[PDB]
Amino acid sequence: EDIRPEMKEDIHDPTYQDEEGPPPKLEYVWRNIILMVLLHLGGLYGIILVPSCKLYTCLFGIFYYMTSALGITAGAHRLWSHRTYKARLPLRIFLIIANTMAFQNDVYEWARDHRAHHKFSETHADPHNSRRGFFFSHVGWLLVRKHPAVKEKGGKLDMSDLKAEKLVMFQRRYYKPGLLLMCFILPTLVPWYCWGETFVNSLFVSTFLRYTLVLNATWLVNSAAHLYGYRPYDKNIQSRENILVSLGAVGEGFHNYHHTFPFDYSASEYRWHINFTTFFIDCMAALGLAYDRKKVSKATVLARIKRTGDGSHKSSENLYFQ
Ligand SMILES: CCCCCCCCCCCCCCCCCC(=O)SCCNC(=O)CCNC(=O)[C@H](O)C(C)(C)COP(=O)(O)OP(=O)(O)OC[C@H]1O[C@@H](n2cnc3c(N)ncnc32)[C@H](O)[C@@H]1OP(=O)(O)O
Ligand SMILES: CCCCCCCC/C=C\CCCCCCCCOC(=O)[C@H](O)CO
Ligand SMILES: [Zn+2]
Ligand SMILES: [Zn+2]
Repeated sequence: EDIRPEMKEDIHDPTYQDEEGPPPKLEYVWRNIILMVLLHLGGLYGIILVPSCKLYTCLFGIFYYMTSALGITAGAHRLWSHRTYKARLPLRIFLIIANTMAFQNDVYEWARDHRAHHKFSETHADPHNSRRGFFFSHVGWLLVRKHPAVKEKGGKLDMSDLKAEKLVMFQRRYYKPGLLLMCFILPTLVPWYCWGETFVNSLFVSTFLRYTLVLNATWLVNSAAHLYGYRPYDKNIQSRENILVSLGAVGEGFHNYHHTFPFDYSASEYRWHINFTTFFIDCMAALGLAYDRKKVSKATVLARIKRTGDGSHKSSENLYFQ
């Protein structure tokens, strides 16, 4: 059925394929390459600095990880890219601040790539085309120029819903000072001042390592979740169910389900099963900050499993009622 007719720019289009001849060579962006290397070097140095950190520093890092995660999953992903539920201003203010902490480009840019990632999955119009391998879909696409198909096909996507949202456009306008404050400055000064953590530890652990972990956990949804796992809902696509990815990406590891039903607010068959994001949204709904949560019916899901499933769903039947 059509449970979300307000938006259809994330529906997979099997019609579009790569038929423009041999693909052009990759064009390296050395500025991004250098910065990405230095970031992971600093993050690695943070790991060996963890045992010398205070308890609050480690706890603050986890808190900042989880909050930033919600900014991507509950906000950039399920809310603004897919429109799977409606959030009121206080929650949207939280999510837009949380998203800014995560530093994965502004919401508008994030959703524009993501809608293209769903419509033209596994093609040259897919920003993280998994056909190019693990490395490209993981981080490689952030180091090279986008394929012309991304710009052309993606440019035909409707983004007017995000253009008309004042909060989204507000973040885009002031994204540079925002990301500097929320992703680098504040999470470094807070441990430095509040519980007397050293500046070195706060910089490499509470900022560099944390941000590095958020990135790679997110990137695993593009790489690992497109290569390893089962496909209980649709075997014809490359999206996979990955439990480990769900743990790291607070519930975004059920990727086979999600690509099959991009309009589901839980991004999974079961709501709270290894899905902290859905649990968060449901809590917000209890407070009256969120509503119009769209869940695919059991009948539709069960019928799709019969039609295009790989047969691995038999082991996950009747886990929960919801
Ligand atoms: C724990 C949390 C777990 C969360 C799990 C959530 C899972 C969700 C599902 C998986 C998705 C997750 C993916 C998100 C992760 C990636 C985010 C980051 O890492 S970012 C990390 C930090 N951020 C970074 O590191 C940034 C690094 N990236 C870059 O520097 C560049 O983007 C580039 C070098 C990669 C491409 O360079 P280049 O080829 O020169 O292309 P340009 O970009 O410069 O575009 C210029 C023009 O092209 C046009 N156009 C482009 N795209 C589209 C489109 N999709 N459509 C239409 N048009 C498009 C447009 O006109 C644009 O103009 P304008 O918008 O300016 O007006
Ligand atoms: C207590 C001692 C800690 C020592 C290390 C501190 C490192 C500080 C730096 C970054 C924090 C990383 C936290 C990642 C949590 C991911 C599981 C998140 O998973 C979940 O919340 C659900 O399982 C997902 O559905
Ligand atoms: Zn995907
Ligand atoms: Zn999605």
